[PDB]
Amino acid sequence: GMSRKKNPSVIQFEKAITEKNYEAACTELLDILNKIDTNFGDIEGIDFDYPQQLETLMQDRIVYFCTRMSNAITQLFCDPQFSLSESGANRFFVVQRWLNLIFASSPYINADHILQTYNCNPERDSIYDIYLEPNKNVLMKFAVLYLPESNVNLNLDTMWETDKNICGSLCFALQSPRFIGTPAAFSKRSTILQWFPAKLEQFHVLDDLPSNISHDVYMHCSYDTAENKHNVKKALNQVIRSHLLKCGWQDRQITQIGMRNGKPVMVVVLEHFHSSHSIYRTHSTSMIAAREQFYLIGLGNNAVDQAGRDVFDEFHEFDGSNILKKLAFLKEMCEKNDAAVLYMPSIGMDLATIFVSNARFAPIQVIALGHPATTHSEFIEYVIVEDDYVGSESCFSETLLRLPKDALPYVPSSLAPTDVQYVLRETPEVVNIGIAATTMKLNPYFLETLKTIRDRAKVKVHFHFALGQSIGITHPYVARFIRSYLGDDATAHPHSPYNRYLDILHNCDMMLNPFPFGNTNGIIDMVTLGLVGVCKTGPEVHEHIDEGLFKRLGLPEWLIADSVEDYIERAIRLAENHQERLALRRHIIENNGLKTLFSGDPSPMGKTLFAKLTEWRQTNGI
Ligand SMILES: O=c1ccn([C@@H]2O[C@H](COP(=O)(O)OP(=O)(O)O[C@H]3O[C@H](CO)[C@@H](O)[C@H](O)[C@H]3F)[C@@H](O)[C@H]2O)c(=O)[nH]1
Repeated sequence: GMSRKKNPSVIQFEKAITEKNYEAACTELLDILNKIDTNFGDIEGIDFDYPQQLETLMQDRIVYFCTRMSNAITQLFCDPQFSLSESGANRFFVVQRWLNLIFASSPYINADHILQTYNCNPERDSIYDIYLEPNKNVLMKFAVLYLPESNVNLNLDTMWETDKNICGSLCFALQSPRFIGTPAAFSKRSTILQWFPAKLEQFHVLDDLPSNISHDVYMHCSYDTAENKHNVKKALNQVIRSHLLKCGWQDRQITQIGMRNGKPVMVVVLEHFHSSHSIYRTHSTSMIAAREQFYLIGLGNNAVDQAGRDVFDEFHEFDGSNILKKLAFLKEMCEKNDAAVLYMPSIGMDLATIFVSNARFAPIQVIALGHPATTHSEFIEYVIVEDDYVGSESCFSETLLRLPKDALPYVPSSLAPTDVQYVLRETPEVVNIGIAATTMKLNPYFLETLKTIRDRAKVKVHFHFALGQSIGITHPYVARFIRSYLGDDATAHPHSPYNRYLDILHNCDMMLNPFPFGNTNGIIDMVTLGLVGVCKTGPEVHEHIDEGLFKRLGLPEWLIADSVEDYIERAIRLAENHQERLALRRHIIENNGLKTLFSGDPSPMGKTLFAKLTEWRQTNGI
């Protein structure tokens, strides 16, 4: 084959380690992990030999890969000759989420075997305690392999006093994975969310942290269960803001209000906007309905297809990866239009958007809930959101512009099936239960809750998990996590193409929604197949969307659960009462609630926002 760049090689990596060329070794290692990061856990285009038996057995080949990569890393890190640079460590923290999987999808589970070689204290109380010689080289080796699935004891105060920078870097790393679900991982992260924000405020800059997974940090805290999970977002905002000013940022000066073709100018900063992404399917209709009230400049990237740019009076490309340049291009774009309104429909998916959220480009800066969590940023005034999707407003630092239920009509996907065949099984022997859930939405409570349902159900149940983001080397880890709760009563399906995903669900007799962070598109998917399921509701928007959307689709209120314990009774009831279940499905199939989502009056967004530029003009003047 001919190709753009040389593939990373397990063999090169192995050579390096034999030759005790540590520099090459770290390099090959870093290049492997990066490539895996780029492919979301897929290992195609990593070079390694392997027994022919594994040619057609992908899951087995993956495990084989992870085991073999584990062993090489072991041979390397237990070398006491091996000196890790700070830069070196910093780069590893960025890809620690992938290091975790090298071990966790291997039979070895974690790298605690490597940690044990660093202990220097033969007279210690518990094996779970590693005592280190007081030099920095070995501390960084230790931190780097302090993986989510570690059983080794670490105390944050102790560590934080030893080296703020490392301790912070590791806390970043442990919030970074898209699957933080196992008791060991979820508990490491729970603790960090309570302990770290205080310590994070104290940073002036991102210079000494793994800057490149910052956005993962920001997004992922919404998947804990703590009332106050979002606190780390405040602390991070401050650091980013601080880091922005040290770069020589001047907040844009609010003077005039440029008009175009009558209407004032709205700048829309986009993260992941293709007509295929759900950010379009939800928040594109409301954006066009605001061109009658405003003039829309949309700033996205190359990736955005034609149909995506056509939702703007005009669309500009962001010029590359450099954040400061991205902000320069946005400042001049807002000065040149004395722009009135900055709208970001998603904030979190791109780091540069979080930097934007901590500066002044417009007198009315608004977000929506492409990622449904507050920002804890002072430079963000309002949040667009459908009214039936709201729990407590106290969950948000901003002010909630609560729109009617129809204000945000969804454009369906043009992969959506039209000939769908329906499967209402009467008196099935095993009630097959589907769970549409990306990996971020799995945790010990949810899996404990499913274990309980299975134990208590008076009927046989099998869980099929359709696991968005469980790709490549992620999956064996995840599948095991599920087996650890449900043994032979669950199947864990990898990330699949859409039609295949639907085939998995179409095979179920009902579905269950994860909590705390619930589903949206998964419920469209649910009714699309003519199914009913259960969900939880809660104060946070990502808890409550489910409640709302159920109601909007004309499913009854008993399928909605305030407590974990409610969830169980309802789940069981719906698995037990076959005749009830089918009656509810027959309801939904005939009363096609779905088509009502593509219905609605999309104007309210632009109106409510003009109404605020009105109120803003009159309190300040122009
Ligand atoms: O094996 C699989 C599993 C799922 N899918 C499909 O992936 C889609 C992603 O939405 P899904 O409900 O899975 O995740 P969700 O949290 O809603 O993601 C959106 O909301 C997220 C909130 O931040 C946002 O990050 C994200 O971009 C949004 F999509 C959904 O249509 C599934 O039908 C698939 O094709 N194959």
